[PDB]
Amino acid sequence: EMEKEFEQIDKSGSWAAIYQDIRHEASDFPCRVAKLPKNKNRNRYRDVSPFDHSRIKLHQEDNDYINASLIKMEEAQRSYILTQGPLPNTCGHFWEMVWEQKSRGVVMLNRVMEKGSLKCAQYWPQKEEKEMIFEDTNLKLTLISEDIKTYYTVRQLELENLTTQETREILHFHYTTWPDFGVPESPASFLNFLFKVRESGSLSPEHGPVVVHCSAGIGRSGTFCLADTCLLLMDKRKDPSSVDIKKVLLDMRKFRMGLIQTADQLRFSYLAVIEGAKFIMGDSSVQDQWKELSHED
Ligand SMILES: O=C(O)C(=O)Nc1sc2c(c1C(=O)O)CCNC2
Repeated sequence: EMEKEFEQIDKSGSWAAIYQDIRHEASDFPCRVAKLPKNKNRNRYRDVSPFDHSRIKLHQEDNDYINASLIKMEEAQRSYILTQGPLPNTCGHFWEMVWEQKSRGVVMLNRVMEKGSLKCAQYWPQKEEKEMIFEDTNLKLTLISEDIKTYYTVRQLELENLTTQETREILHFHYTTWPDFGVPESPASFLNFLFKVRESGSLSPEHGPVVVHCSAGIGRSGTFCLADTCLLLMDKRKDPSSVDIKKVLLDMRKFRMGLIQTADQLRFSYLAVIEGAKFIMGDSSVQDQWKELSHED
């Protein structure tokens, strides 16, 4: 059981060793496209790059590079795209990828400003009447509506391909109280937000992969995706003891580096999956309890 393991870990105080053990074993694949000179201004952090094998390519002939990867979880049957916070020159490339990849949802786990720095571009419109036009990739993006809770906001955005005039509805789920290099305030408020995303349909396999990002696309995003996948794996089998969280994380780290950036975020994932297991295993009433606990209103 993950729960007995949690207890050993905690008792022996060795979250840091455990986490280091994962970092040591994580895969190392080339990121030669990321490191081409021409892409330097497409990467927010010099030490966070997409592997070549899993990177998302833009369907453009000029330069197909974006800092983004496809995390394809075979067994679980779920994929995600993990990407950094768009830069002021790659917001057009971001929405290009959303369009071409056919995603329905975008999960934003950071604020634009954190720890006194600009962690991400303001890449979506904040009022209905001031849409965004991304001229390099020839897309218009409009705020259609927004559901502001205390700790997250859900926006419906309309993405127009200005060439064909085709239009798509994207949902944006903005978690605003999860600190960089930090954890959510409680398992309940994170699980409540995760289940908002699920219930919206955006993780349905009839859509392209959901796009998940934080500032670097690895720490907060890794934590979110690990919890989601572990819960889905246990759902498929109705067998919580078959799920091995660290092994799930190593498999995700085959497709992007650095997933989960600190030992406490690893700790947090166990908490989130252990609590989430209650819902998976047939008490849906816990979902209402999460909602109340997270004071969403
Ligand atoms: O946004 C996150 O959750 C995350 O992984 N952020 C990261 S991972 C990372 C950095 C940051 C950052 O935001 O400064 C700075 C460069 N080193 C690795």
